Amino acid sequence: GAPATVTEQGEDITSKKDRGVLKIVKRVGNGEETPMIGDKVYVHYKGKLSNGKKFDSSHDRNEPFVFSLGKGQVIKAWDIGVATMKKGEIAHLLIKPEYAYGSAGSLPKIPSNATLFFEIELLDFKGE
Ligand SMILES: COc1cc([C@@H](C(=O)N2CCCC[C@H]2C(=O)OCc2cnn(C)c2)C2CCCCC2)cc(OC)c1OC
Repeated sequence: GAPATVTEQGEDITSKKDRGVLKIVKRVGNGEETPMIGDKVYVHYKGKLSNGKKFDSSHDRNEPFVFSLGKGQVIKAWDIGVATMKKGEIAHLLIKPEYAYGSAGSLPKIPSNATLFFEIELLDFKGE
């Protein structure tokens, strides 16, 4: 399914080239502009453990998920990944534990050493 496709075909968008954050563009966005650190960003997303034991959606409250980019308000893989996206874009990310919740995890919700998968739609981004 979606996670395996990203494993075998996804682009490694880490600085370190450690395959910690892999990305496939599923729908192309508008213009050339991607968000800057500190930009207010607006998304819709679905996410899951790659196990599939826990699943999560902004769609399951009909209201976009909003955060300031590059401030570590979200896991590192999102600050990396959403920074590569254009307004209108839909992307898939597959994320190793080092760029998500690590060896500590986030119990009881996220186990130790969990791999995560997200589908993300970048709706909009606005300056600080
Ligand atoms: C551990 O707590 C939670 C985790 C999650 C889900 C998750 O991992 N994310 C949610 C969207 C942004 C990326 C990432 C994250 O940075 O989340 C921490 C967080 C949430 N709100 N803010 C501002 C930052 C998980 C959920 C299980 C399936 C895999 C993704 C969502 C949470 O609540 C909606 C959450 O509780 C706070």
